[PDB]
Amino acid sequence: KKWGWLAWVDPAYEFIKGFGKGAIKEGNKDKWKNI
Repeated sequence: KKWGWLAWVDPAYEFIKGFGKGAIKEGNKDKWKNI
């Protein structure tokens, strides 16, 4: 179950989904409303 090899499969892909569409958007803006 070597993960080190899996990360070398496509880190950019997951990196793109990690934020920059709604994840981080709804995270940083979530404070702007404070509600």
